[PDB]
Amino acid sequence: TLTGGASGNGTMTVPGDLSSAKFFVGEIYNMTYEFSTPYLKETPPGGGLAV
Amino acid sequence: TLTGGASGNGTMTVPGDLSSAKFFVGEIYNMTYEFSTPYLKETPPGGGLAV
Repeated sequence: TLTGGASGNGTMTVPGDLSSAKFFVGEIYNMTYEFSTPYLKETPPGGGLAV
Repeated sequence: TLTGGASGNGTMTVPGDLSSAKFFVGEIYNMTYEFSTPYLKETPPGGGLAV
C-alpha cells in the first residue's frame, strides 16, 4: 500500500514471521553496459593506430 | 611455570645439566608468504601490458 500506515508511512506485507529477523529494505536499480562494434587495429606506416 | 620464581619471575625446566653452558632464551614467531594466481602477460597493440 502506497500509504495508510501510522503518520502516513507506507506499509508492506510479506509471508512468514519476521517479527524478530534482521533485514534491510529499499528499492532496486538496474545496470546496463553495451559493448561496441569489435574491430581490428594495426600500425600504419606513418606510426599510430588505424582501424 | 608462569610465575613462582624469585621476585615473581617465570621458571622453566629442561633436561640435562646447563649450569655452565651458553644459551639464548625467548619466544618463537612464524613467517607466512602466500603466492598469488600465476598468469601470462603479453604486449597489446597499443603498448603496455595485459594479462
